[PDB]
Amino acid sequence: IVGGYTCGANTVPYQVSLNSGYHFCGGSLIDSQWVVSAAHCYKSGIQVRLGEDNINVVEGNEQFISASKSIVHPSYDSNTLNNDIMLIKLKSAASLDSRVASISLPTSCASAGTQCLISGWGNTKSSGTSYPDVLKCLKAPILSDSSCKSAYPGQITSNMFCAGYLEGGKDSCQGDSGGPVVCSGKLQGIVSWGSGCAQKNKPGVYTKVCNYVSWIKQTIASN
Repeated sequence: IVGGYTCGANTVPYQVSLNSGYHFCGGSLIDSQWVVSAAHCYKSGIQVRLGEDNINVVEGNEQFISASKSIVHPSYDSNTLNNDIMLIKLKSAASLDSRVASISLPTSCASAGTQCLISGWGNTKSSGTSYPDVLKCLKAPILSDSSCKSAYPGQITSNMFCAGYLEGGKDSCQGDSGGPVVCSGKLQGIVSWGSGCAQKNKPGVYTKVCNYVSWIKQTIASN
């Protein structure tokens, strides 16, 4: 997250960290035993870290749970990043409280203009590199359909949307991938891709979660 603020410890209670020995992706908790992330964050051997702020210190509210199975979206295309979404089941149910809670799936897609919260432990610099230990937050609007397509000609599909600032300076970045875009108390997006970070005219692109509700709910009822 570039141009963001320190969220505050456990104030994004649905944010999770995917650790394979180090944090590499973000995710969102959607129930006691299921996490949603970005398919391009898939790897064998994941541990899900819940209740994290500082990801290099044990502060007393963490739950570390191993993944029992991962399910990449059937139609994920890793060359164009369409359907960049995956599901992770946890080996045991998380214990939910005020500091570890799930976020709600949308019933309706969110419109352009809507202000959302984006969070993660990715790089905080637009040029060069500096990774924060504590979670960072950014409020950003969903951009029009049109604007998103003219910023990335030929690359935006019906399952992506852009959010951020076309003036630059505020954006998601490397290490934020798979993390939540929450708008009016629900999960509208997943940090998926962009062109550098916080460049003029190139806003971050997110997986449109509203298009996948049906698939998630069918998948978690049978697995």
